[PDB]
Amino acid sequence: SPQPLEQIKLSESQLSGRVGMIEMDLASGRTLTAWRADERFPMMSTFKVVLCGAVLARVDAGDEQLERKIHYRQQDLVDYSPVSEKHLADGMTVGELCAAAITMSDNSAANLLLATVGGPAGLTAFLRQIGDNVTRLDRWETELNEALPGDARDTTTPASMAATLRKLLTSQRLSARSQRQLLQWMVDDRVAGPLIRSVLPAGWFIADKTGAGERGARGIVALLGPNNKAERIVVIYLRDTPASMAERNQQIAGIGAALIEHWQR
Ligand SMILES: OC[C@H]1O[C@H](O[C@H]2[C@H](O)[C@@H](O)[C@H](OCCCCCCC3CCCCC3)O[C@@H]2CO)[C@H](O)[C@@H](O)[C@@H]1O
Ligand SMILES: *C(=O)c1cc2ccccn2c1N[C@@H](C(=O)O)[C@](C)(COC(=O)Cc1ccc(O)c(O)c1)S(=O)O
Repeated sequence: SPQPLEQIKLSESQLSGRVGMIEMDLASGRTLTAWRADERFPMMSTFKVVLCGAVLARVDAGDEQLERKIHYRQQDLVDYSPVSEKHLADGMTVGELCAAAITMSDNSAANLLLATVGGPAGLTAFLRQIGDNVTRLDRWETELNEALPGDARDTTTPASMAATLRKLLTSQRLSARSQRQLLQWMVDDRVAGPLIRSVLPAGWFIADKTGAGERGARGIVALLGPNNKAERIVVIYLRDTPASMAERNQQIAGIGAALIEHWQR
């Protein structure tokens, strides 16, 4: 595989789309690779990690409990609710909803949690409170995945997302237990995680949240590193490409391969 930046360029050429990427040291925030890092990209499902960070902040403040059971109705469900559609009779705890949203990409679980933090406006205010003045959520699932060209709604930038993930996982803004919980939810991805692990060389740590949208939108926020350690945050977003989902997955994997083969930088 070629050098990271060269592979990223090759992906834009082959996809006819825009790629946004940041590779950052998790412990210190040192930026290693940055491509279109300040350009906007739809967050898609990756917003769910920030959402659960806002939920954990409420738990830390005593305004929420992960144990609290929420009962909802069938009319509250939106498209793709693999876990939440199974609990119309018994409900789900707040903690279970975050696990469903992050590890199973459950859209209704995400909307139920979004309401608890004040909706899109409330989550955006949370972002502003932790110092992210760029990322914004404006809609609910599943409209937030629309990815209209030039639409600033429901977007982030690679640099803003990486910094925000770092703040939530390591800056001590969240309690130790909350930081550990957010990390574990990413480690527990039941969809993309297992497949990625199957193709990663032995010894590489992976935790992640992936997302997809219209007009070729595709992305992943991940923790990756050799020696079975979460050494770096890697954020990759793709937008405005007419390519098949398989090809978008392949290009993202190719950028990861370039990072793995040229890790010491
Ligand atoms: O020299 C380094 C390695 O080169 C190959 O490994 C390949 C691997 O066989 C392939 O399956 C993977 O694809 C990349 C799989 C990455 C999938 C997701 C990437 C995501 C998640 C993490 C952040 C970026 C995006 O690339 C590596 C590097 O070439 C060899 O197979 C392996 O024995 C060797 O240790
Ligand atoms: C957010 O999670 C998301 C947003 C959208 C929008 C439209 C359709 C599907 N979306 C998802 N979820 C989806 C992705 O994030 O892509 C899930 C998590 C599935 O994914 C994968 O398909 C992961 C994957 C990648 C490559 C493969 O070869 C493979 O078998 C799986 S969800 O639909 O389960």
